[PDB]
Amino acid sequence: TTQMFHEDAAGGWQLVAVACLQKMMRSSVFHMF
Repeated sequence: TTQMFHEDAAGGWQLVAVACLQKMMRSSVFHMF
């Protein structure tokens, strides 16, 4: 689901792609702790 078709403001069919704690809680250091 990297990209999806969606109507834009004008024209269409653009196919666009698709917080410290959020960045840290995937860290391996947190898992070790």
